[PDB]
Amino acid sequence: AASGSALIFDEEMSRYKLLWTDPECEIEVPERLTVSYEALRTHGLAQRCKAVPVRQATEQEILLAHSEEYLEAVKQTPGMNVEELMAFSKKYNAVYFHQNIYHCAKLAAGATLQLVDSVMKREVRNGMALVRPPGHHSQRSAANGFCVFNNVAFAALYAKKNYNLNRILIVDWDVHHGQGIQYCFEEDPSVLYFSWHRYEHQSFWPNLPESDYSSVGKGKGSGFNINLPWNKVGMTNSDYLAAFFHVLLPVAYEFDPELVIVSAGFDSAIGDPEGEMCALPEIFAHLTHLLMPLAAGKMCVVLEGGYNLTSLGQSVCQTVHSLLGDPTPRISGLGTACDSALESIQNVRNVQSSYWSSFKHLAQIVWPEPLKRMPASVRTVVVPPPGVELTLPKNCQHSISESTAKEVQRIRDKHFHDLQNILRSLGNIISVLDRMMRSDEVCNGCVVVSDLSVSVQCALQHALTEPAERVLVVYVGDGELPVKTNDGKVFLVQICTKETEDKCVNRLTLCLRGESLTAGFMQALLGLILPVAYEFNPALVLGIVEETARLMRVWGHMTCLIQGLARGRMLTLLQGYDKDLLELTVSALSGASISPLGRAPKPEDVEMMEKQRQRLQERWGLLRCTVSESW
Ligand SMILES: O=C(NO)c1ccc(Cn2cc(CCO)c3ccccc32)cc1
Ligand SMILES: [K+]
Ligand SMILES: [K+]
Ligand SMILES: [Zn+2]
Repeated sequence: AASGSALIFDEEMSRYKLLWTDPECEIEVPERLTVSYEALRTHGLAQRCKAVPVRQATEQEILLAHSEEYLEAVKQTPGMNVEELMAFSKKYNAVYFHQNIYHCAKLAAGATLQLVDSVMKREVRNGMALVRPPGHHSQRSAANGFCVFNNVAFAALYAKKNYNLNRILIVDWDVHHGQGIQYCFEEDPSVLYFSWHRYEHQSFWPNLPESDYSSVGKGKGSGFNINLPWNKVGMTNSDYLAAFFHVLLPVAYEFDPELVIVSAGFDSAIGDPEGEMCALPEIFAHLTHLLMPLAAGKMCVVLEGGYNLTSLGQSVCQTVHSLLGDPTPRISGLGTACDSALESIQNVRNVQSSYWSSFKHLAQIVWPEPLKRMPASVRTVVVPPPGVELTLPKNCQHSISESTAKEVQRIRDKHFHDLQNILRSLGNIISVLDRMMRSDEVCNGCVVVSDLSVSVQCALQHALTEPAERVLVVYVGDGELPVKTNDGKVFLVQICTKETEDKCVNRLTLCLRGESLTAGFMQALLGLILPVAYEFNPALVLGIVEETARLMRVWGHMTCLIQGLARGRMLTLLQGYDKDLLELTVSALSGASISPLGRAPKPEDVEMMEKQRQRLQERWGLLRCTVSESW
């Protein structure tokens, strides 16, 4: 029922700055804040967001995560002169203090709680807080690495206290390790902390052994801390996506968080002087998009680092875009994660195995600019059986031109000599694909259909000439859809009930063994289907479901995540009217929140799945989550 996206920001937080020479802190400037809001303003995004005001955090809230004696000593800094401010800062590592910083720290904190409250009160669906100073390095009795108070720690503690939450997921995709967040929730199994970070075998700041993958939490919270150390600079989109598909997402969907909070720092992005990675801003559209099916979309993005005043704004804009539901940009050039990343991913997956199901089976600069993401006027066209009419969210619509109608005549004579109300299915399929591929008006659609074969063929062939350079086809059924995969412009994902050994590397054919069937599907969706689809980079996704064929629990999740491919251009062909299935498909297509899920897959199922990884990862390297054996 919740709508919109909150943007919490206030120019006051840029009214503190470093007052002495120190090359460690020079990079953390007020302009980081004004650049990112200005970038949100320029692209129409901030205007499209519910502005929620900033508040100060109360002392009672600050004591949730900080010690009175630390709070007392910081409380004294607004009265310090500059010589005194330098001395107080030297008691800490990589942090400076300013007469206004205690003020803005309470604002950065309070802005986060505001965001937590807005999201949790259903007043918005998600949101983002542009704040200074950052939080994730801050610890219970010290400032650290530009942080005074742990803004994201507050949010989770505060949502625990005030909304009685049991399961919070913090995703820290900053390039630095959020050690303050690890410390704070180390023994807490209700807060699941994932952080990737530049490590370089402990030689990169903050130089902590606890920053390594060996740290999994302590006491009753072991398994709820997940460190992914990058041991080389220059990580790429393919590395980041591998991290999500083979570590974070599999754990995150199993955890089923009741709320997701992001330490969104963008020093993890190409051009950042500190992070020195190579991921494009566009990756952050997908980072965000891949987590939105969690917690019914209740996601609180919070700003940490990011220091290239140009790499910064672009990644902010990509995050808010996806928060607002705008189409994700296609990521091209994806492939294998580099070997150092495969090493880290391999190790972290292995030490975590004793605690998670998806892994349990292994224990036996100058860049280009990010285009523009025009939101679609009518996001989702719907085409129910003739006569039947349904209730559609405001961004949906129903059904034919003469030009369209002759082409059906054309196709009839050439390919289907024996021809009713199917030449309506065919007629709409064309106009929806025409509306999708031609105009950026309709974005995706769904069409209920009678004959499978005539309709899928006409759909796929009309798409290949649209032009769609490549079509990803995902079919839930047991037949053999007339989809030739010789040319390599078509990849096919078949989810059937009968084992059917695939021969070649442009089909992926899974046969699951019934209670198991949901948790089996999700591991395969995150482990196999999403990595291949993302490497393939289709221009259009073709969804198909057979009348005959427990895939009412997962279709929403798959319909949501598969829209990260193909600018969100999916066309779903449902055989047979099913009020709940159509309503669910249209809901996911149109952008609604996906309701959460909740039994670990059968061992025969994990076994079949990595048969398919083995058979396919030489071609589709984003499938890999171990270092390659070298002959
Ligand atoms: O963004 C952050 N955390 O989220 C963050 C960023 C940097 C620092 C401390 N530091 C400062 C520099 C100056 C070079 O330009 C430097 C260089 C190498 C390693 C460490 C370095 C703390 C936190
Ligand atoms: K991080
Ligand atoms: K924890
Ligand atoms: Zn950082």
